[PDB]
Amino acid sequence: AYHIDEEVGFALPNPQENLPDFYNDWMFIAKHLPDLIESGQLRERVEKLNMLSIDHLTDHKSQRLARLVLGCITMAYVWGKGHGDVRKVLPRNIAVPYCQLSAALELPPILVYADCVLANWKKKDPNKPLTYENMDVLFSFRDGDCSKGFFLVSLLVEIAAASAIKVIPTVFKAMQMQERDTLLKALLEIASCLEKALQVFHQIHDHVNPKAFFSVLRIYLSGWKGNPQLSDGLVYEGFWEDPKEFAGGSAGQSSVFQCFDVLLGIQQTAGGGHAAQFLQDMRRYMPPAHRNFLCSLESNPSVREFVLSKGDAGLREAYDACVKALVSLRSYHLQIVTKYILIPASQGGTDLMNFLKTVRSTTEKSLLKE
Ligand code: HEM
Ligand SMILES: NS(=O)(=O)NCCNc1nonc1/C(=N/O)Nc1ccc(F)c(Br)c1
Repeated sequence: AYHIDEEVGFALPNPQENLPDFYNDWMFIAKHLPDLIESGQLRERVEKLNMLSIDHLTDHKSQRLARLVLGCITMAYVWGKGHGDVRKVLPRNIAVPYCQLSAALELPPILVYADCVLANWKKKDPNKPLTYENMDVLFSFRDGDCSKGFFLVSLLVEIAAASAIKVIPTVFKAMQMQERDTLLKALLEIASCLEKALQVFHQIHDHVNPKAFFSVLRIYLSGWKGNPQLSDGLVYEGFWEDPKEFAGGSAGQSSVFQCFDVLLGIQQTAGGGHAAQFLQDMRRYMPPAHRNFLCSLESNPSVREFVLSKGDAGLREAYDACVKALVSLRSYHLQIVTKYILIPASQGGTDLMNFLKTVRSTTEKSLLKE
């Protein structure tokens, strides 16, 4: 189908953690980024790799892991240590397989949300549940970067939203088959799961430290689109002749908030303003199956139209509980961007907050009763 798992939602079910032995020189660099970066051997070990054919990768999970491996190497190669000493050219022996692999997975050749979160995890013990304490990340950039906390908490917000996403078939079939009671329970279960996803979101304080995120990790997730340090983008040597620009990572790339915008008929990506264009641009950084899923929902009959047309105050309350849990998520998110970015910035990015406030505002405008 749309590669949406019932238990983990948009996340890659049970990611592969090991590559064929043919790729150990890739794997060795990725597993050792904190040391190799700290000493300054990282760029040297990248520039000495042979060119490895990607054709020994033979399933979606092996290719997803290879993309995560090459994507971490690329960020560590471009940004190095984080203090302005960048590289504007990606060596051929990594750029070519990376770009080839990315074309096959239909992703931009830059680290995205779906690599470093949705494929970058493992259970400690496969027979115990998906709790923080039973999980680990597969790669990190620097000692102290809080990558495990940041990646795993984002992942756990995705798994919470999965119990909501599981209900979306029920919504459209209760509409088609005119089943009012069924549609009302469905919307109320969605709001319930959206409310639990927000409480899982509070665990970002438990595991991520603002100074670590702002001054270490944020750097390795940054991109080269409208970035003054790489004003023309990145040359992917041996693959494209001219430098290319791509945006850095963001859970704007998470389909979960865009999922429920489309479902509830909230008019985010409709218009020509800068908030709509960004949200549609971020859809090019999502896995193709998830891109197609969001478009498939966009073409179905409106859930908002249905509830608005049937003079049914219980239905309207259920829809509003959904819009409200969405508004709560984005407001808490505003808070998070204040604690983890704006405050540490002071120790131009005011278009950041104007974007997020416009999206939250548009969301709360869809409420049926103020
Ligand atoms: C330290 C933690 C986080 C920070 C600092 C942060 C920051 C940001 C920033 C700066 C943007 C603007 C997009 C851009 O300029 O690239 C953004 C957008 C977004 N973020 Fe986060 N984020 C964090 C965690 C999360 C988590 C855990 C989620 C949900 C799983 C999330 C969901 C979203 C979404 C959906 C958008 C797009 C705007 C919208 O749909 O309302 N973020 N975030
Ligand atoms: N250079 S900048 O302004 O600070 N970049 C801001 C873009 N937002 C983010 N930066 O860093 N994580 C971001 C973000 N926002 O929702 N979510 C986020 C969460 C987990 C991930 F693995 C990735 Br990749 C992105």
